[PDB]
Amino acid sequence: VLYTGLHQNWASAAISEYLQILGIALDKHSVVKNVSSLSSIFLSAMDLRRTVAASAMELDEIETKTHEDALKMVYKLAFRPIFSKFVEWATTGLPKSTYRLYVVFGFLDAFFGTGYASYIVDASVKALKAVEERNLWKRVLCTLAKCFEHDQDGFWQAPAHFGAVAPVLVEQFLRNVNDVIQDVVPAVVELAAAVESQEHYKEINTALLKHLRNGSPGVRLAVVKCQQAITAKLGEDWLHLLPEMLPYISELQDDDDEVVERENRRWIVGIEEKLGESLDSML
Repeated sequence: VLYTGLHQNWASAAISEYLQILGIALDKHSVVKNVSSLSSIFLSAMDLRRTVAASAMELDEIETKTHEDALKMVYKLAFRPIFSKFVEWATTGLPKSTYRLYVVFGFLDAFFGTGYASYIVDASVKALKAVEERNLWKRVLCTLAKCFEHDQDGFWQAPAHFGAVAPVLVEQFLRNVNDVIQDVVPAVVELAAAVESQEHYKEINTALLKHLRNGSPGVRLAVVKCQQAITAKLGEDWLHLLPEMLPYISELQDDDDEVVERENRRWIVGIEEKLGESLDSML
């Protein structure tokens, strides 16, 4: 009986505690027509706060709370019908006024976790694009990998979905926190595993070659990983590269430092299965 009244009172009050209260009431509700309206108002105002003002700990906390609130409402009040509207708000959040990559992307990841793939595509694209909301980017890149395992060929790594994703990913390398790139390089592997036969090979292998040069072992582990799913994924070409790869491994051998060891070992075993004769290069 009170809820509409309580909300308006809190809005007038709108101290960050009031924002918390509003979100708290929205989730704790029996409400719906008002909850929907209230949710909208909360989003608008939070956006104003970020744009003008954007305390940091509190705001991040409120934003994190908002994401959960958004998740709560979306489930209760289906995703496909809401999605159009959801996209518009997120787009508004962009640098004119962050909620975006971190919390929003995380939410999208959750919804992600084939019918949905067409609808999802633009949003996934936004996540990749927002490099800096690095965390946001990492989450999306990670999602692509998860999509690989679930969808497979359906994922359209070989198919339709891949073409947009690969160029977004490629561009990411081209233009951006350094930490994103390693995740990017492994994703290529997952993409490859799914697609099998589709032709990014020249660009990717070359990219891997340059990367093969350093950036901590973080990059190395990632590069080895990308070669490995590429090798399995195809069960197709790559022979030319084997001599570069083993020599990549050779340099690693002299280096004396670990996580890459596991990955390098995994690749060598993979090479043996595909290539066979690669022993000669090893010896």
